[PDB]
Amino acid sequence: PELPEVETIRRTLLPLIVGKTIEDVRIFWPNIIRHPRDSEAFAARMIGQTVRGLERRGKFLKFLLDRDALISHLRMEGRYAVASALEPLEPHTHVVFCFTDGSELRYRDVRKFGTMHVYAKEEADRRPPLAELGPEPLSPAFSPAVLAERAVKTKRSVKALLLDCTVVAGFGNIYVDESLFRAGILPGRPAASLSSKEIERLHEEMVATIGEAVMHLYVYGRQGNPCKRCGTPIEKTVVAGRGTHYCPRCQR
DNA sequence: AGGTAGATCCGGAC
DNA sequence: GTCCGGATCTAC
Ligand SMILES: [Zn+2]
Repeated sequence: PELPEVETIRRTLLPLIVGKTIEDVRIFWPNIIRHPRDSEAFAARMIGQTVRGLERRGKFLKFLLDRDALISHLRMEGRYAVASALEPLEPHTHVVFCFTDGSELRYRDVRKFGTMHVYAKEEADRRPPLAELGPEPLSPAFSPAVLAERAVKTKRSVKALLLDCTVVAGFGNIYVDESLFRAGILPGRPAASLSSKEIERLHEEMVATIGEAVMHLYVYGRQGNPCKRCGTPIEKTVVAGRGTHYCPRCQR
């Protein structure tokens, strides 16, 4: 799920788990657990804690319990569901939190690619994976000045910069390509080559693109098809190690 | 020093 | 057999 989808999950999951107390934690693929390194320690420490809140930082969900925060990343295909302990689990379920009320919060992922870290609440923000995470793209902390400061300092392309989680939190491949299209900027441009005007426009489009989604595609996945704005066929290349889509007329 | 590329994890689709 | 997302860890 992309950032807007993580926000929807955050909003919808909260009322379904708040105030429930963990009675067991069952782990079917231990590699999902990244901290504590022992998945037995992970399961043991959560028992007896009640869910108090649910926050989002980039694409991370932060489950707030009594003493601990559980930091979860779903990557592309991870999903959470709340359901009865009496009913069979869905395929690819890797972690289940059992509540004292007979309900369960289940984590499933065909790709088996997500991560979970648990730390004392007060430590979560200064440890992996949240440590060093850049500002929320919809917050005033993400400003053109901040984007411009990072851009001038680097030899990397503008796409590489935007994909950097220390620059801006959880701006995925799809939103990078769409925002660069809307800003009229080629994804392979050196970030240091952007004018003040271009940086301002890019920040504007980034906020608008994410903002609209949190609250429909021009280029992503549309290679070989006409640009919706000018009719030029959309092209795909590799930039920053990623599938990268652009209109060669609209973007420069 | 520290910026930045490369390796790493996974499995459905090609 | 190779490819590919995100984000972190390793090493140039
Ligand atoms: Zn175009």
